[PDB]
Parts: sequence; C-alpha cells; structure tokens
Amino acid sequence: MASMERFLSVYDEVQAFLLDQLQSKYEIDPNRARYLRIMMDTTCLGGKYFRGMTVVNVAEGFLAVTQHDEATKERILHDACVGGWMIEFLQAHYLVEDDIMDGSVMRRGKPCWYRFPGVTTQCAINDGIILKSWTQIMAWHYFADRPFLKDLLCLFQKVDYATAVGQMYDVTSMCDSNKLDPEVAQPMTTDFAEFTPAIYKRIVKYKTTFYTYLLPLVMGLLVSEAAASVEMNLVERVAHLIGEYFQVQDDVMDCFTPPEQLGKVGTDIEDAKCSWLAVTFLGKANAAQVAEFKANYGEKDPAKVAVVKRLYSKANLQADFAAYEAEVVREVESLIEQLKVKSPTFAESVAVVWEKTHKRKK
Amino acid sequence: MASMERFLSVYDEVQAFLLDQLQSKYEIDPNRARYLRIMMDTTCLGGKYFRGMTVVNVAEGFLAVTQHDEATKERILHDACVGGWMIEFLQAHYLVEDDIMDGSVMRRGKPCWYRFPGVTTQCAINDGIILKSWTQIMAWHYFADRPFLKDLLCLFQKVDYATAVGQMYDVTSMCDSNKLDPEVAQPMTTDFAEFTPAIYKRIVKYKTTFYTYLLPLVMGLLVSEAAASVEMNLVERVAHLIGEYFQVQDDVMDCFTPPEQLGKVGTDIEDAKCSWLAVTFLGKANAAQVAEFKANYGEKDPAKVAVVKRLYSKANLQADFAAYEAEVVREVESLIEQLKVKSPTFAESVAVVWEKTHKRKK
Ligand SMILES: C=C(C)CCOP(=O)(O)OP(=O)(O)O
Ligand SMILES: C=C(C)CCOP(=O)(O)OP(=O)(O)O
Ligand SMILES: C=C(C)CCOP(=O)(O)OP(=O)(O)O
Ligand SMILES: C=C(C)CCOP(=O)(O)OP(=O)(O)O
Ligand SMILES: [Mn+2]
Ligand SMILES: [Mn+2]
Ligand SMILES: [Mn+2]
Ligand SMILES: [Mn+2]
Ligand SMILES: [Mn+2]
Ligand SMILES: [Mn+2]
Repeated sequence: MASMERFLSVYDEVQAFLLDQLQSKYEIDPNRARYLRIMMDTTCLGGKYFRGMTVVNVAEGFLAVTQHDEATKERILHDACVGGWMIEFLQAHYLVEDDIMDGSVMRRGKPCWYRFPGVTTQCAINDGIILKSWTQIMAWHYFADRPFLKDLLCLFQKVDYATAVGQMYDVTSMCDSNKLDPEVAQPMTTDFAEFTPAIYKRIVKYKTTFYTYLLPLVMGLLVSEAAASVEMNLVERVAHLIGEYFQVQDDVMDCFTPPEQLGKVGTDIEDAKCSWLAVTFLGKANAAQVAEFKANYGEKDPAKVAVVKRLYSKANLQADFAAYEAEVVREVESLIEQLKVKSPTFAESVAVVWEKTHKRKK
Repeated sequence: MASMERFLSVYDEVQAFLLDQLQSKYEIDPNRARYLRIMMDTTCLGGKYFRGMTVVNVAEGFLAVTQHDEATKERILHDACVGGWMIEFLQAHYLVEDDIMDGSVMRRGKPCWYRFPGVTTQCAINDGIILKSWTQIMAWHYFADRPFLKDLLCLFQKVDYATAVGQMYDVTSMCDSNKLDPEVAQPMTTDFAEFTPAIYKRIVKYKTTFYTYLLPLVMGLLVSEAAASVEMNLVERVAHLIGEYFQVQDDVMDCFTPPEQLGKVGTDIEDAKCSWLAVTFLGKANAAQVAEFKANYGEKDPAKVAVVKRLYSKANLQADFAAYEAEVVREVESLIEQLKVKSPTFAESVAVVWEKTHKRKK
C-alpha cells in the first residue's frame, strides 16, 4: 504494501501542517491560504511521483530484512514519506521556475502554473520560491530530533545547488561559451560546436541526475539509517547513469510524444536546447543535413520547427536510441550486480527504479 | 576596529572558495565561472552592507567584554563576517527576484540584474536561485563543526520562509482578498479598503523585518555563543519596530528621493503597492482627494503617476512621518533601555543599528 496510498495520505498531513502553521504563526488570511493550497496541489500533484516513491521503496526494502518494533517500522515509513514529499516539493519548485524559463504552456495536462489566469509570472516566481522553503519547513518540523537530520539537510542542499548549476548549463546551452558576457546580448550559436555528448552529459548530470535519482536513493538510506551499508561510489554511478537515460527519454518525448499522453508541450527545438536529439543528429548527419538543421533550429516558427522534426525522423535516431539503451542496460545491470555484494536489498530497489524508468511512457 | 575592511576582505575569500569549488567539483568552464563572478559582484556588492555589518558589530560588542584567546577572537570575527555575507547573499537573492517581480529598471545605480544585456529574465531567475544556494554552501563549509550550526540554519530557513510569505503579501497587496483566485484574472482593488495600517504592517513585518533586522542581530548572537544572554522577546520586538521604520523610510524614498541619490527608480505607485505613503494619505484625505487618488493610482502613465505624487505632496505627509518617527524613537529607546537589563553590550549594538537606520539617506 500500500506504498502509494500511504505516500499520498501523508501529503494531506504535510499540507495541513503547513497551512495550519501559516494561520497560527504567519498571520495568513483564509483567501491567501486557499491560494497557497491550490498552488501546492497544482504544482506538487499529478506527476508520476517516481522520486518520492523511490524513498519509500528503498526504505521498505530495508524494513523487510531488519528487526524493528512495529512502532519503529511506522516511524521509518512515515519519515520516508515526508522525505519523499520534500523531493516532490523540490521538483515542484524546479518545474514552476523551469516552465517560466523555458516558455512552456502545459504541465501535467494543465496550464503551467505561471499561465493560470489569476497567477501570472510575478507571483509564480515567488510561489516557486515558497515551494522550496516548504521543503525545509517540513524537514525541521518532522525530523528535528532525528539522528540523520544533519546528513539529510547537507545532502539536500548540495543536490539543490547542483541542480541550479545544471539549470545554468541548460539555459546557456545554445550560446557559445567564449562569447558569454553579462554586458553583451547573447547570440545563438551558429556552429553548434558545443552540441557534443560530453557537454550534453554535463548538463544532464547536474540539472537532472542528482535530484531525480541520487537524492531519493540516498534519502531512503538515510531514513533507514542504512547509508553505511552500501558502497556510495556505486550509488553515485548508478544514479548518474539512470538519470542520464531518464533525461534522454524526456528529450525524445519532448519532440515525438503527443502532448495528450505526455501532458506537456515540448519547447526544446524552439528554445535551441542542447537535447539528446540535436546532439545525436549532429553525430550522424551529412554536410547538407547539418546546414539544413542550422537554417531551422531555435526558432518559434512552426514551419522551421517542422523542418527540424522531419530531419530527426529521416535520420533514423531510433537506431541510435536503441544502441544507447542497450549500452545503459548492460551498465545498469553491472552496477546492480556490484551493489548486491554489500546490499542485496538496495540492489533490488535500484532494479525496481530502473524497471519503472525503462518502461515509462511519460 | 577596521570592521568594514575585514568584512569586505572576507567577501574575496568566500568568492574564491565558491568559484574554486565550481571548477573542482561542478565541472564549470572558465567563461561561465566569469559570468557567475560578475553576477556575484553585481548582485552582492554596492549596497550599504547594513545587514552584514550588523552581525559584525554585534559580535564585536561581545568580544570587547568577553575573555578569549586572540585566536578565538579571530575565529568569531571571521564567523561573523561569513554569516554577514550569508545575509548579504540572501538580500542579493531577494533583490534579483524582486526587481523582476516589481518591473524595476535600476538597482544600486546600475541596471537591475535581469536588464543586463547578456542576462535577461530567464537566466536571472535562476541566478537568483543560485545566490540563495550559495548562502547554504557557505554555511556548511565554514560552520560545519560549529556548535551553533543547527540553530543558525534553522533560524535562517524560518527567516527566509517569512520573507517569501511577505513577498506574497506584497505582490498581492493591490488585490481584494475576497477575490483572490488562481483561476481568475485579478483586478486591482477599486475601494482600497485593505490599504490600512494593520495590513501594511503585516506586509512589512514578513517581507522586511525578519531578514533585515532579526536575522543579523540573532546571527551576531549565535556566532558569539551569546543568545542565551539576551531576552529574545525584546530582540523580536525591537527588530520588528526598527524594521518597520526602515521600510517606511524606503517607501517615502521610493517616491521623493531622486534616483541619482537613491540608486533605484521607484515603482510603488505604478505597481499599485500598499505603501506607507498610500496608506497614510488615505488615513488623512477628504472625499475628493480619495476619488482623485483612485482615478490615478496603479498606472504606468507618467501623468497619472504625477497626479498621485502631487496629491502626496499637498497632503503634508511630512507631518505624519514626523509623528510616526517620534513615536518610533520613544519605543526604540524604551526597548534599548529594557535590553540593558540583561545585555548592555547588545543594547549598545542595537543603539548603533538604530542610529545608522535613523540617519540614512538611501
Ligand atoms: C527532469 C525532468 C525532465 C522534469 C520532469 O520530470 P518528471 O517527468 O519526473 O515529471 P513529473 O512526473 O514530476 O510530472
Ligand atoms: C526541470 C529541471 C531542473 C530539469 C529538466 O529540464 P527540462 O526543462 O528538460 O524539463 P521539462 O520542461 O522537459 O519537463
Ligand atoms: C528591504 C528593502 C527595502 C530592500 C532594499 O534594501 P536596502 O535599502 O538595505 O538595499 P542595499 O543597501 O542592500 O542596496
Ligand atoms: C525585497 C524585499 C524582500 C523587501 C523590500 O521590498 P521592495 O520591493 O519595497 O524593495 P525595493 O525594490 O524598494 O528596494
Ligand atoms: Mn522545461
Ligand atoms: Mn528546462
Ligand atoms: Mn524535457
Ligand atoms: Mn522592489
Ligand atoms: Mn517588492
Ligand atoms: Mn521600496
């Protein structure tokens, strides 16, 4: 177990705690409390909950093989649920600001938060900042007396920082590094020389993999008091690997999955992003295809966007994706086997996370 | 002490630490390091440094009367400087996002960060988020082994949260509370019924007073290991009082101090903000002046803005400001006298902070 039901139930508790505290300590009025309730629901719910449920499933794995009083088992499961919501609220923060930064129109099948009629960008920027503050309010309330509090806060903040650095790498990925200058308007690259696997990998490593895979796996270990029982270098390597594959999927779906299924409308082509599709197309294309790509990439013009998507389709990128995927399967399986040496239970949790990631269709 | 020189010197050290870590741990390239260096300098420097120097001056007060080895004195002064930069970087974060939210054009005598040619709003939103992450990176690096670390992080996060709540109160201050609704476009108030002292005071309490006065005073106590030696209810009361007066000054200057001296261009009238000027004018005006105010407030139109400023000038608000100020002087002096009972040294630091605030011209 009922993991998803327990996790969703704890959302109601955290929300009530936060909103009750706003009334009792922060002098909030009922209508602004309602606004923040709706904001919380809209930005924190309706996703796949993969990050939060990873914390829960890692914790459940150790519960199955560790001797505990039932009260202790309930405490660990509750801590796992609260920690998972910390990551889901961190996600909510990033998506609110990212949708503004990327000029997006839909998220989770609804308008992006900033596009809601009674929201607008000026309030949505601050709403996003509130979401991140709530992660810390949660931590200090629910975990005040826990032995893992310091480790958890330190990990959370380093992951949050890495993600913000990665967002800088992402939103500057269509500029030439040598021309970056706050004082000079930034032209889009014309040579696309920095659309390389290594540079792509750096964006993804920081913007996605720490908070989507490393943070939930290690938080599950922390609330289980089990971190010392795994090889942390393997956790870092497998989180980076699965997290990169997760983003490659997201890049592919941005272009080729209908918004009806995906729940968002892709902007990577029009935004000139350094996506897996663009890097891989450039790793394959002949001279004429590169020049045609350059003539059309990074423009909102729906007909130029359409030229790019046809170039992608005719370049048979499904072949590159399959070879990349087959390589990731080898390496993920190898790392899971290595994890089994010290931590069979955690290895299985990583196998579950991989299976969920590998099979996802949104 | 040479307090200002020590404090500015520590900026260079923190900056080098942060940028060196970006190179050694976060795979940053030189041009993006340069961008973030310039971003740090532009957003963190050039203010009055009142918040950071409050930490230093509180710590210096206890140094003068406490027995310490010189090495311990140097450690406390360095911690005070690092903690002061934590608050200055928090300030930097708020100003970067606030200038976007308020549609402002100038800050500290230069263009707002988001208006720099090679910046733009999409990167500036994330740059602001980086500034806040840097406050935590600082804390965990410099204070990892300090006994005050947990208290400091908990205080910092609660203050940061209060400020974000206050920014919500601020950016929604021109809407009718009963009509707030994320799903419905928000009309500006027509009755201005929520332009009251009590509602004004709530905005200011949260958006300004916690991070501008409470946080620097208590951080000075924490790095001095002296918090138990003061009456914290008095610290809270005097921080709220001086912080409110500080914002009333800022509201007055928004309208009446030339940008050449102030270093920013006011937006409160055009933004329909609940400012001290608007609340006090409405506390004084006759029927015709209220209707003329309503006809002109909250519009970028330079001639409508000019109508409001003339209404302010003819309403003799200098009289209300002087009575308000005379009341604050009574109450601040009373709280300083009360603080002397347990903590003469801290009372004097608060007297210094008050004098600096009271005499400021920007
Ligand atoms: C890192 C990326 C690509 C952001 C979207 O993440 P998810 O696809 O996990 O979004 P939700 O399930 O939370 O909606
Ligand atoms: C949001 C973060 C931090 C990483 C994912 O970036 P994207 O910008 O690719 O995410 P989507 O908008 O595609 O979900
Ligand atoms: C709280 C307000 C009114 C923001 C500006 O603060 P300051 O007037 O202290 O700005 P700097 O000295 O840091 O430039
Ligand atoms: C920035 C914060 C959090 C409070 C001061 O608000 P203002 O919006 O009045 O500040 P200025 O732009 O006048 O400096
Ligand atoms: Mn996006
Ligand atoms: Mn993005
Ligand atoms: Mn995407
Ligand atoms: Mn402002
Ligand atoms: Mn403002
Ligand atoms: Mn102001």
